[PDB]
Amino acid sequence: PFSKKQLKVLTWWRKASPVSDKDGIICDGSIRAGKTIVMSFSYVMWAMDTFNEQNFGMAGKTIGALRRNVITPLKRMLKSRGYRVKDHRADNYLTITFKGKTNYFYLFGGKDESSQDLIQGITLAGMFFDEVALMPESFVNQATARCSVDGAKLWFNCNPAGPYHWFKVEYLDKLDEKNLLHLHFTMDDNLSLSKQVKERYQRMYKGVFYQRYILGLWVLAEGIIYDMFDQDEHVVPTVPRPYEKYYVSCDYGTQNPTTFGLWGLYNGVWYKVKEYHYDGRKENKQKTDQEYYEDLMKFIEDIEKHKFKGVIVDPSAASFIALLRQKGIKVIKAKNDVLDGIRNVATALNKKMILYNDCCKETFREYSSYVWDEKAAERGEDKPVKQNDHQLDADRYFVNTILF
Ligand code: NA
Repeated sequence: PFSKKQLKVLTWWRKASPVSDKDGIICDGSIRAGKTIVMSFSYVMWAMDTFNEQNFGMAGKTIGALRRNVITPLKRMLKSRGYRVKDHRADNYLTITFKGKTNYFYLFGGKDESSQDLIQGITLAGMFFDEVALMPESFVNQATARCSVDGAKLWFNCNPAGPYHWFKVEYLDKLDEKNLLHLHFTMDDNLSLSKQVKERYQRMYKGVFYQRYILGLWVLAEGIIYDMFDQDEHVVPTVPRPYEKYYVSCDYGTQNPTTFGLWGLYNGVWYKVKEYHYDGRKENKQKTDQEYYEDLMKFIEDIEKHKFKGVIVDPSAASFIALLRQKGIKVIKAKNDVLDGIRNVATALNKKMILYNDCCKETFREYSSYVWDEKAAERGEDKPVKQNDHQLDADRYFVNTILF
């Protein structure tokens, strides 16, 4: 059963609704509020019921994201209601058909050259944006220009970012200038949800990420990024444990410091067993790929190599990655998303999926100083100051690639 606010998303556009004159809808707020899937479900229903033989856009951060977030559950949900769907996977569009009417649903990604090629010359009767805060503004300005058909409606879905983000400033602060409907979603508005489940999700977030992703507020990112890092909780003695599995995580720099960190699984908790930290500036000598490889072997001398599951490493360290693969070391290219990895590291800290041996001294010094970019947040870009973040980037590469 859908909530009252979920049903307002499904029914705002119908003739009987008192808000059907609006040029579109903005649904934002918390995670797991049942807004994305029903918003997309309503979008298609609206488009099938209102036009015939027209084009409709649906957009995500990338197309793969858009498919796993939106299209996959949207398809099964459409099929069970009697909508016949033909997913044209390679061409990235769909045809949907219902009561004799047929429309075409093109899939886009904000950061894709295929998408930015097709968005130049297409005529649309509506546009849908999932994760709209994560997309580039220029793409969204250009996408809305392609909605020239008579009676086109723009639909926007996202999670909160900062107060100076272009979507807050240009769209949410100018609702009635653009004749847009706005509905805000907390976890109260998803009925398939016990408090036990809701209060479990409350425990996962603290600070800015709690205020954004649980409360649904557009709060500014300021000061200490991991302000939930407690040494009462996350630090442990440096003693041996019978670990069942291992990884090494790597932040690479000849210019800057290089860092290895050894991770070990024990009772469903990952432990940063030890750290390596070489800085060429302060040591007054720089290391080659070969020398770091030699250190990496010394660094993993003692662990049983059937338990060692490989090395995680930055995408921009390919001469190191090439060398390691000639030595037959399994290398995982790190996922590399900065804001999503910072979120997951913080969640792994809150949940205590990770702990740290008290020998990880450089990592703790970096926790105390890693801060948000004050000047960038006031433009609307949430990002760290990239200074003393080498152990913390390696740790992020680990948590985001293996845990999440
Ligand atoms: Na670094």
